[PDB]
Amino acid sequence: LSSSLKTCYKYLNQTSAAVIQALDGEMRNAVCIFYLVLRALDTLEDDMTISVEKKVPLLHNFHSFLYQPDWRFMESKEKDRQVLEDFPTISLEFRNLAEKYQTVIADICRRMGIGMAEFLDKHVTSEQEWDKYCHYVAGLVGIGLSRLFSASEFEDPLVGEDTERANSMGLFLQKTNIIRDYLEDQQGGREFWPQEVWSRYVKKLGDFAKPENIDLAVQCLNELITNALHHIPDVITYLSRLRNQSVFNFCAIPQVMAIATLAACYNNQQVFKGAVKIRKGQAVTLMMDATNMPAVKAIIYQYMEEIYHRIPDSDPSSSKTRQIISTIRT
Ligand SMILES: O=C(O)CO[C@@H](C(=O)O)[C@@H](OCCCCCc1ccc2ccccc2c1)C(=O)NCCCCCc1ccc2ccccc2c1
Ligand SMILES: [Mg+2]
Ligand SMILES: [Mg+2]
Repeated sequence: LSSSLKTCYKYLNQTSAAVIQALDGEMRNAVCIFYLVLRALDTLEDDMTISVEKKVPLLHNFHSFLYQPDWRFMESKEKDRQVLEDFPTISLEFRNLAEKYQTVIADICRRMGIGMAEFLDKHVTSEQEWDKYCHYVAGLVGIGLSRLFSASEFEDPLVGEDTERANSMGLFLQKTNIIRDYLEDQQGGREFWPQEVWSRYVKKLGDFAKPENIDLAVQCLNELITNALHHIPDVITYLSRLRNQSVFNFCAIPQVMAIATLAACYNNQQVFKGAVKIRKGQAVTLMMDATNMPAVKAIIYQYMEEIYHRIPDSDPSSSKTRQIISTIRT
């Protein structure tokens, strides 16, 4: 590997990785660079020290910067700011990619940037808006990855073309994350839980942090969880199609981790008191297990059974939670 490509894998290892590195053939570098490029865009987007005036063109034009050898950004106050400051090193390697991979990455960057710039302006209102936001920031990652798999010809064209299944992969992950991250987000001035949902419980999203609202908080939590569970049938469909082993593991691992994190957050008061995280050894076993459909399906079913037997009769979402788990299982 060249010096510039080695520096890219160094950033990958620091910002996320062996899963990406286990990818077969040309997929490995294409996904490494796709990661770093979208983490750079997100690093701009997350930076609350960048005025909306500055941020907008940065988001809209990011896809062009990939083609500008000397472009970097020196004003970030985020942790990962290295990928922006050394961006020329990443964009060099982007431009060293086969064109079929470059064009995938450029197109997704372009579309995510439009979508990100759209939401600087607003919080998520409806469940429809939550889906749109998640598509912009996560569904489009699924889409891009899927097209690399197909463009590299390690997977059937259908993987690259079925945008909804790929969308659903990114939505599951991103909703799981938003759900679990309630408090650290709240404490950082960020609101990502859809107002349409939380507003049926409390006057303000921040109210879920007060002890007196814990019952309502957990109810809302469970409703959102139940909402996230609707993506699982697509996740299963998506995973059932994958024929390359390294791609399978790449895709299955984050899904099984999200599944276990959701089950962990289900009906869990601790979501509103801190970060709920699966144990390291638990995570390691799931990663090692998630290597074929039968195994991934058993994992999904086991955690879904666990949620199912934990559903409170009085939870206002309890019949929906039961319906979706029933659908998944069958
Ligand atoms: O700043 C943070 O630490 C968290 O950011 C969240 C936010 O700002 O909303 C949010 O950022 C949104 C935009 C940046 C996306 C960067 C990314 C992530 C994973 C990748 C994996 C492979 C290739 C490229 C990748 C690019 C975020 O990072 N959420 C964590 C989970 C995102 C799911 C991405 C994803 C989607 C579908 C997938 C399908 C199959 C395999 C992996 C998949 C991975
Ligand atoms: Mg982020
Ligand atoms: Mg972001």
